Amino acid sequence: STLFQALQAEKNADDVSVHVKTISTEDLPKDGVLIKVAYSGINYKDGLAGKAGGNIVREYPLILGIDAAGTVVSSNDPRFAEGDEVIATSYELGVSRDGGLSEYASVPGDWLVPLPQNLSLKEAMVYGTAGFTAALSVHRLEQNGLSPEKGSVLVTGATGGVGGIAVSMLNKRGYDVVASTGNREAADYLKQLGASEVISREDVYDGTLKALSKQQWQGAVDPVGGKQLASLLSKIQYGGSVAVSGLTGGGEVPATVYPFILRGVSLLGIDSVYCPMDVRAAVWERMSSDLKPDQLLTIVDREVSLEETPGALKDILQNRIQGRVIVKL
Amino acid sequence: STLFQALQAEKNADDVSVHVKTISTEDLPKDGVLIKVAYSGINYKDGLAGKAGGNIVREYPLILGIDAAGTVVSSNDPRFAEGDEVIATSYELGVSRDGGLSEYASVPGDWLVPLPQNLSLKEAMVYGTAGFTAALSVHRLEQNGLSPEKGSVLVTGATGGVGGIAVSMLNKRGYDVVASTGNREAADYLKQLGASEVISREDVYDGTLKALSKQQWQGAVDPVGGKQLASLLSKIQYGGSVAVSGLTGGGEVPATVYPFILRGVSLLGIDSVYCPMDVRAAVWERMSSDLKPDQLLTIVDREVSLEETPGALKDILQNRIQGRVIVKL
Amino acid sequence: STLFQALQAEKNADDVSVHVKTISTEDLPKDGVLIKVAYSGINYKDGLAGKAGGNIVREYPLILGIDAAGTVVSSNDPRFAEGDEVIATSYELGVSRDGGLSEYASVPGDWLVPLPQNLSLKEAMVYGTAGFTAALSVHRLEQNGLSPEKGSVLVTGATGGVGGIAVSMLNKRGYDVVASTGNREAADYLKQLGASEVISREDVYDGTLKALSKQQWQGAVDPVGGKQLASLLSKIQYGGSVAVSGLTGGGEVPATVYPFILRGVSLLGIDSVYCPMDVRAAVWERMSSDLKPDQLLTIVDREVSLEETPGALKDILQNRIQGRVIVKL
Amino acid sequence: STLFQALQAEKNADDVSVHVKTISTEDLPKDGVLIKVAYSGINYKDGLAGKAGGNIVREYPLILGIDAAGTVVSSNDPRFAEGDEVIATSYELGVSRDGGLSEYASVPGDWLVPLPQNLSLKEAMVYGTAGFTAALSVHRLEQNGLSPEKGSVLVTGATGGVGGIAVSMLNKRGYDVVASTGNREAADYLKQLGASEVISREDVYDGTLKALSKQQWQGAVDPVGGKQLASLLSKIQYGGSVAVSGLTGGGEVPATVYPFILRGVSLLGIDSVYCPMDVRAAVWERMSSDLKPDQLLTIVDREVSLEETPGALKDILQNRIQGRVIVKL
Amino acid sequence: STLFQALQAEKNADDVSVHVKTISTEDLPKDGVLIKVAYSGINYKDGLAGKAGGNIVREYPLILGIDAAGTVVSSNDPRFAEGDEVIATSYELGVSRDGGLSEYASVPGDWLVPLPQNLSLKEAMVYGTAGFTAALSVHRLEQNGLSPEKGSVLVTGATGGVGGIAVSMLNKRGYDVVASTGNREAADYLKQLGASEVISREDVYDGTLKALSKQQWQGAVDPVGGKQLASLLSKIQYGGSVAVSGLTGGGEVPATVYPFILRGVSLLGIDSVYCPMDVRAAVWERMSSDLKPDQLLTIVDREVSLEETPGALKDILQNRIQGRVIVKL
Amino acid sequence: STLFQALQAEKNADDVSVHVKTISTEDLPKDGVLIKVAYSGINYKDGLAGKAGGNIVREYPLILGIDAAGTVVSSNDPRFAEGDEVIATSYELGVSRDGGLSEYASVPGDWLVPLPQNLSLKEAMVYGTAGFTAALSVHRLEQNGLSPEKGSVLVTGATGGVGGIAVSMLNKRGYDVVASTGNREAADYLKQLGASEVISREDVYDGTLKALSKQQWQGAVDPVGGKQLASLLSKIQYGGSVAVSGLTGGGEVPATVYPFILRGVSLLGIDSVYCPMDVRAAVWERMSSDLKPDQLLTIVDREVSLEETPGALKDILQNRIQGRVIVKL
Repeated sequence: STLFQALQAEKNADDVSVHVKTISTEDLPKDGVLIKVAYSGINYKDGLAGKAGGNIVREYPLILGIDAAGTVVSSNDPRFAEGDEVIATSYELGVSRDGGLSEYASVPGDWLVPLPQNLSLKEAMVYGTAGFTAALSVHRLEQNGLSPEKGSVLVTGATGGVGGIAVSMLNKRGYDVVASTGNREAADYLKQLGASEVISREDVYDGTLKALSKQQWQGAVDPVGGKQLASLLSKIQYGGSVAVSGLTGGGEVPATVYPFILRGVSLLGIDSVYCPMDVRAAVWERMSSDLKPDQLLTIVDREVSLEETPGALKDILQNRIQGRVIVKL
Repeated sequence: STLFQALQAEKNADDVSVHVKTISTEDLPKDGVLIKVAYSGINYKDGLAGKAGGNIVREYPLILGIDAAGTVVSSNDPRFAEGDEVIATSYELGVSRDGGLSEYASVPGDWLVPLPQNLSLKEAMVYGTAGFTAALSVHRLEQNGLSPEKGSVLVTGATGGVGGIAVSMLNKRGYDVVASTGNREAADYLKQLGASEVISREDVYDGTLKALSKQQWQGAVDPVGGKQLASLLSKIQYGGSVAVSGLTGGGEVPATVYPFILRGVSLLGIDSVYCPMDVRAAVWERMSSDLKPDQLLTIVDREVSLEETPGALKDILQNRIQGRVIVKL
Repeated sequence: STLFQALQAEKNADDVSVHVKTISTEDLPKDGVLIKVAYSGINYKDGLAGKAGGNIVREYPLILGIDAAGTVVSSNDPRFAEGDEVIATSYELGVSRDGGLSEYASVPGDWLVPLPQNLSLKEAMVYGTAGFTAALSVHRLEQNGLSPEKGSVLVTGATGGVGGIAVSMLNKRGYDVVASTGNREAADYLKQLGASEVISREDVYDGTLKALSKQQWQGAVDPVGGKQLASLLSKIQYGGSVAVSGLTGGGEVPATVYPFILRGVSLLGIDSVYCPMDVRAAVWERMSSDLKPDQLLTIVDREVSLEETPGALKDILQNRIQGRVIVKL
Repeated sequence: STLFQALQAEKNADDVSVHVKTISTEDLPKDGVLIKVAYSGINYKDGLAGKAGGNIVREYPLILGIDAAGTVVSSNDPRFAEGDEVIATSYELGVSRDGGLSEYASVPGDWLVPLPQNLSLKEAMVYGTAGFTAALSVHRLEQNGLSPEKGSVLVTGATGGVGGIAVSMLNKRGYDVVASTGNREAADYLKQLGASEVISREDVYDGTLKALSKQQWQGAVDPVGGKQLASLLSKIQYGGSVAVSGLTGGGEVPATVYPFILRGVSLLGIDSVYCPMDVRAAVWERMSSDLKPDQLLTIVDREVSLEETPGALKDILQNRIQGRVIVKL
Repeated sequence: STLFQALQAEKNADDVSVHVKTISTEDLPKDGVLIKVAYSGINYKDGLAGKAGGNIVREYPLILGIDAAGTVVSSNDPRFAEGDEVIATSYELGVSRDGGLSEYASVPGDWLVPLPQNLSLKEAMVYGTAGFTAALSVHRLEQNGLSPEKGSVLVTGATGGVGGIAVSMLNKRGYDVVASTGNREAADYLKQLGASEVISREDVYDGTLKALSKQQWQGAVDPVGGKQLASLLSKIQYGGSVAVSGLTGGGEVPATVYPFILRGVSLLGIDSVYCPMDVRAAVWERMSSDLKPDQLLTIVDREVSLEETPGALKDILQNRIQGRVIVKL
Repeated sequence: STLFQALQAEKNADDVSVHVKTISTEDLPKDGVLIKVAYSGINYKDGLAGKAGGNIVREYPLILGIDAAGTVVSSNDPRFAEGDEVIATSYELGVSRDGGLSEYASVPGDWLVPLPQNLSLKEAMVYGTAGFTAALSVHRLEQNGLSPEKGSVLVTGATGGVGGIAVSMLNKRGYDVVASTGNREAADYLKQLGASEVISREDVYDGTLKALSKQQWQGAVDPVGGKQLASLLSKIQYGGSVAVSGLTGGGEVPATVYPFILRGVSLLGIDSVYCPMDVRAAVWERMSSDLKPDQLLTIVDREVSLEETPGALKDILQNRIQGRVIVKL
């Protein structure tokens, strides 16, 4: 039916390759809605998909992806019509099914999110999965008591994907943001995203940890897990909460029971991969209103092309990239 | 200005009093609202307030408490009138200031909750902090997605104060409850409190640990923290949550980030001590309707009586109480 | 088109007499929707409309009424349809426009309420205005914070039209109701309406009058008004409310500012004559559910024919009816 | 420790003094949160707590106050955290327990409200009791129908603490505000604050009482009380409301039942002292959005230090203040 | 009392004439509230009223209208006070009872809506009945799904009154509007109103009709309904709706059933004549905020005077009007 | 893996066959969630999918289906765990994708709905699609004004799955239901399902056609609309609503615009195939509460088994099936 470029990862023995192959429309999962991808996605999980030892993908070959945002061309699904702008993120995409890093994508109607009126196709990808994860985290924390005045809100691993955006959204909602990173010299760019304060990894965790510490924060959007979350928990304000998104040193969390039962703190698991659609559609409205930051264009490091995509996959992973990479198809 | 039987704790030497003395109204702290207690409990926290330095009471002649319900006799407080029935619970009662359990108590107006309409004073102290802790637990899990079709809800430490009632409230709300205990024998009592099933402590955790296990429960009310809690977070279904309220079974929780960030589960700290007035009111309101189980009295391991107090302040501390013990006066 | 009987009020020099004549539907008002009236409406305001010096009817041949319920026979306005069961009450009915002591009445569609599903036509007029007044007072009191548990509710002139139903509506709701009247045999009649205790007119005013008194109530449904309002206002609990409605008891009310400003009580005027259609229908709804008292028919003193109506229009007024007289057309 | 400068009132047998005395932390009651006061406040109630036989201060050396905004500085209340910004108002402050006309105070935790995000500490006190009372008035009126289109709203006592502010709140929401005052001269000022029309005292009450006058406001905010409020009551549109809060120009209100029963009007009591935490905190949120007037600094008569306060508590009384008097620490 | 001007329609033996007559307030229906009309309104249903065989006005005397907005001059009706601004529209006005084209109208207090705060009288009548019909139409779409992301919205008959206001309002909500009218270059005016796109009659419907077409829209506001409308229903996104309010394109609609049962589209009937006060007032609120377009006054063709009203009543009736003609008085 | 029985449509030659078969697990679509099916019906759509030129199934060797209520036997998708009861209906099941006339099915997760707490797998299926479709018809009517009280409500085709059910359900909500059929001598079946009046099709249409008819209903659930719906549309009360859904009756609906623009009635299309998971889950919630009629199983004509299944497939079509037919598995 029509030929185009895609970014296809594949295994020869023990080893993951990744190159822009040229592919026909008839080859795609037939059974989704046919999308022409406007924009992009380069995400940490895509990098892992692209590399042996990543533990994301299980049979190759597979077109890489996880995030895409384009226009419906061809529907068999009455819910969607030609011309509709949609976002196709999460679920199986980019993991066990053809993904977004490609002109054209077939994805199930039941994962399409109708593009919010006040985000363009490219703003939707400046956001992507990180970004959704961030917005998701402020939504969960908000339904557990968070409000801009119960005190100051902590973003760990700011600077990374999720953290960088959460900094900005919190800041558009009017919370006081404290961002922590290991990289000095990131202070300026975190402030421009909205942080009114910048602290170190070490200001959040040092020598191990106790059950309860002086109250410092109220809540945290937390993309980094491990011993450091354990710590932070004990510095969270009464009734406060924490939203976890990542591992980044520490699958283990040696936590106590104390911040929980004495200070009423909650820890909210956040997974964007299977979030159900209604909540998904609601978080996206938000990301285009309530939570749409004034920078935003500032969180983009580079807009690269489908061609230039193997190299940018090698660059997150080797974290040589501040902010976000969108791909323009 | 009469005289009455409070229960008082003294540090004589270093081994801690617990004796049914006799006190003056003028000795009550003259800044409260005087209430004539009809009833009380008998909560674990009350047991430790009574032991050999159990890390609750730090100043030293003290009337034990935390739970009381009775009638205003005298208020300097525009907001309560003589004759009002009230509940007085939490906050400093029975920890840094004189407590329930003592016909006569002088509680600030701020901590008082009017007795809701469908609950008698006996019902109120049959619930106690134990039943307000379990109620706030359900209240809390409900704000995080909890719902009875979602799948069964585990109540851990069932039998105890908090678990015993949690099983009831769960069952009243129509969920399928799954109760754990340390003893065989329980079972019929748990089945008739509302359990639709009884499993042992080892079926929750003996296995010791594992990042993710098979999904078994929509969520849990867990009054028994410890390793046991770290194990159950791994058996919670997707977007499920767990409400920790107590410490039985250990301070430490060795958790992994992985049910949080891959399964979207949440873990919610439940503290009944400083919960805000509105939510306290709201939770009593539910406790008298919504969560009011038809058993109710079933949770009573007979009523006791002031003089009779040392006795139970003793059992508690060695779970030889099955459910709860109120105090008439 | 038809003849029918109505109870009409005639004046000449200056007596005003009230006889059942025979009208035709052709000399009903032609603008309104035509309605076969089923039941009643004997009210104290009709007694007044009936009598020189009543100061109710402005101008004089006029069919007495104010309340009516029946079935739309012939509508020239889309909103109502031959068959529809509907209530007609207040506004101009029975005051400056032909009312419903008549079988047939021509009312504007703007003023009919559809008959609630769980309330028959007889029940609607068993309530009437005196009912709708009482339900409104409850509705206005609850918007100002009233709730079954903030302390007892007083109903003055219980036995009256309004205090009767009000006593039963509050009790249907759960509130502890305390009723006051002038007569000493009414105790049981009033228990039997739902009163929890019964008190003299003097138990509320005797004492004549202090700025602030011992708090006793929470709030009141008051159809009596007068100096006794001024006293009742000062026995209201913190933030309680009172609903006014009548003056059977005086018009001057020597209030002082102290209960309002130091204790946050409020005085709500109930007028049903001009109450907005949206609230009218909300209250009729409550009147057919959550305010519908089990007792209800036990407030009917006597059904009467149109024939016996002059009979009874002299009987309210002569204040010799206990409860409500309903008229079957 | 350290030491700091309070404005303490003392009784010299009958003299009742008030002097800037130096006390120590160690002095302040020992059960609250230690707060460093930043700002002010001079209310009329505070003049009184100064003046002998003013009838407000209980027994009699205490630090005057009633209002304070400032910083939690250490706490044994888990609810608050060194650092947090808070507002301390009402309840016993500055009446039976030390107030905030002083650097340092110890308020209990249950009375503290977290400073809203879009108010500074100084803006908190620019309002004070006066402004909380204004905004609680509006909030209760709006709870009883008031809406900006249902006609003009009167505010009596404009140029006082409460009236002044209320004008500009009422205007901030879009109401058409009619402001009344005792002295000419102030029209310009009242309009800057956002009054649409300025009338005198005699325009409200000159003519002196009648039971129903010609309809003229919809509703009022009323600082003033006595027979004026009686007059003005008979001038309120169908279904409108008046909220009273002061007793300037008399504690007695010679009302009639007739605006209430015939026009459906309500009169609501505003107590600021003990209004519950709930509404208190919802009302301060409104005072930072919704009710935050663009002027707001226009109301500030001057800013004053702790020493010139003694001057100020004598001025507040026998009227001299136009607007509000802010104390800085 | 007074003499004033009014565009009255007379019919003698056979014709329907229409001119400015002098009339006196002693002739205006004696039952409703008296209003000194400030404005308008030229509606199509107005043209039919003042036209031989137009078949609206049943009986001639009458003074034409359907819309007006003005200032209460005197009232017997407690709900209205000499001075209020109000809008008076629909019900029997300009159809079977004296309407709004005059100084002076007498309208039943049950039909006045008070002017919302953000609408001047002029603006209320720029909108008028046809204006109210657009808001009401969107309001009902929005009750059936319609939301801006979900696709673009069509507006037939753009160019008239209803369609042109519909186009603005939808745009101010941020819909993508597709305005469709047959007056060909008119094009840029539809663009001043907020249309994103502009198509013609043939592109809605041409020759023919098919049960389902290619999906194109999502929703339509439809003042033109007829064969053109069966055509449009086959063209609407899954779960869309159309809000019909007019013939124009004629009154038969041969529709299938497939868009309804297969595609879940809905068709909403819009009547602004008898819509309840309730919704009416909610919709005038929207009109005055939410749905209030920036280029309101760009819909005003011309502002005529009562004199030059006869010419304009000809003018609608034949596609001579681009927008609306307002009348000033 | 294991193997099992299922009813399967093949088209050997050109005739379309339908026999019970032995399939294997390994032969189910392998990305769905694996449900062991407990029950199925029986829908018209299921009659057609297994009759040539029936025109539902486009590609044959399908498992027929469309409804299924089952148990997660093990899943690849983290949002379901084994033992979860679930309902699987609509979307592609049994039109495009193997359906529930099988023991065993592999429904994708996105389409599953947890079985509600107060329904049994048997119940879910007593309901199935046509049932869901009645449920959703009520949901939508209720979204458009339908309340018990606004008059009585029709249900055409009162004998099949959808209409039979909508009758029991409407009446469960308190509506005065009118049932219409052309099967005289069924009167009792209906009244027993809850019809309060029964009438012949001829009563609804017959009379051939007219634009505005005497108003008889308020609304109609119409499962059988066509030229009769057009008639019906002319007899709905002001603001009334009709819910479509079906098609015997003809697909052609030659309507007018007049019930729509003069009486403000509405046509709402009902489609159960693609309704969002959202609304769909919440409709299932009603179906087990709000709309769960006492009758229910009174609508099971008979419980059949897989074998008997082909004959049932043949029996719907010629109306020999009065209620609904379930299928044990």
